[PDB]
Amino acid sequence: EPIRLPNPMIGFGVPNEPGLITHRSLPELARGPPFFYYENVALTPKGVWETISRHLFEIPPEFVDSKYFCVAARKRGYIHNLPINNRFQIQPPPKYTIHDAFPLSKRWWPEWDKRTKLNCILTCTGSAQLTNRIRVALEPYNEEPEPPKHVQRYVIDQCKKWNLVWVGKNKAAPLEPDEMESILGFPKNHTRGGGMSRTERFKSLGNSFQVDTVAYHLSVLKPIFPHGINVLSLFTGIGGGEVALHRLQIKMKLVVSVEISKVNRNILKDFWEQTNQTGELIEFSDIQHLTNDTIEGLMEKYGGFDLVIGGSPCNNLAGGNRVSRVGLEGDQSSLFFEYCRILEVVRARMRGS
DNA sequence: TAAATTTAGATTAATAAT
DNA sequence: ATTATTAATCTAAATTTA
Ligand SMILES: Nc1ncnc2c1ncn2[C@@H]1O[C@H](CSCC[C@H](N)C(=O)O)[C@@H](O)[C@H]1O
Repeated sequence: EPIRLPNPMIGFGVPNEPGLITHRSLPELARGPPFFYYENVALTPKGVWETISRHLFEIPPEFVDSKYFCVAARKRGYIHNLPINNRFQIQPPPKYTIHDAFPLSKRWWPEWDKRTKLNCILTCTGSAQLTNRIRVALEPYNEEPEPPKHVQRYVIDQCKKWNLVWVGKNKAAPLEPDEMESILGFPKNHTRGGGMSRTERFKSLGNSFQVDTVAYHLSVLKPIFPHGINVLSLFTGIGGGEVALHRLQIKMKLVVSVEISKVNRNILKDFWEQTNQTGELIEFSDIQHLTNDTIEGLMEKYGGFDLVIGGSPCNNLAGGNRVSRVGLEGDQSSLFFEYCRILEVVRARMRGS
């Protein structure tokens, strides 16, 4: 039977909403150690999440929209073997509505733009010609109290399609890097250093975790590991899970990071340094060159991996991909199985057989 | 030569309408 | 209920700036 997305997309329960569930039946092959956490986009081509679940011990995915955790939607799926009781959110939560997240937008927001939430944060922002086209479309009716509904359709559909916010007289501009940084739960300028360019900043932010959601999911580890954890971070990026564990005050004794982008690794090393992390950070580039024996040796040296967290590329799954949305076997999304390979190695030592 | 700026629809799920 | 519509969507790549 096909996997059907839950409506509402509250997963096993979100804060301030009904429907919390504290118990879950997990397959025996799914039991830890290690605890593992896999994330990807929910809106994939057909049959993708079924294959991911089949390769991850048949764990039914938890489908969560981060719009219950911040101002911007993020319909993601997470497969894990974590306990689902005693979850708690990191404090303080991000601003929930557009009115609170963008305090100056009052001055420019139109009454007919009835948006309360922003759409998903992607790696492609609206173009300046888009802002100028909306400005030119609405200027003729400046002296009129409200433009007729036929242009309202166009402008509202463009604002939703490109996730624009009102900043000037008739200016609907996309989000700025620090804006999506705060919305995605990262501290200010978390991705500003390391010689990363603005374009690379956008691409890395669009591809990242919403820290509050992942932290709500990972909070159950705090009572389990009083003296810190060993982390295997696959497809680390700008370090979503690391920031989440940092906000959860869960000591990260060791982090083996695997991330091919050098500016991403520099951002992770920066975050490690500016937060004065006591533990050790090890960085790897290509997961395809990470050998099974390297994983086994690292485990023997440090004592296994308490948690294996990652999100393989959603490249060939995202609906925004025009040319190469070929599914799980795409050149980049297929790296998912790489994840599964390293996970098995870890399991081979912690539970064995 | 790195950045930034354009230049490009399709696939499903959700919702409304038979 | 079967199905029309409405809607959301962690992008790729070819130019052009600077
Ligand atoms: N072959 C490979 N080996 C290691 N990492 C890879 C890879 N191919 C792609 N990646 C990386 O995998 C990442 C997935 S995006 C996940 C990062 C996000 N900040 C998060 O916290 O989850 C991308 O940053 C991409 O650069």
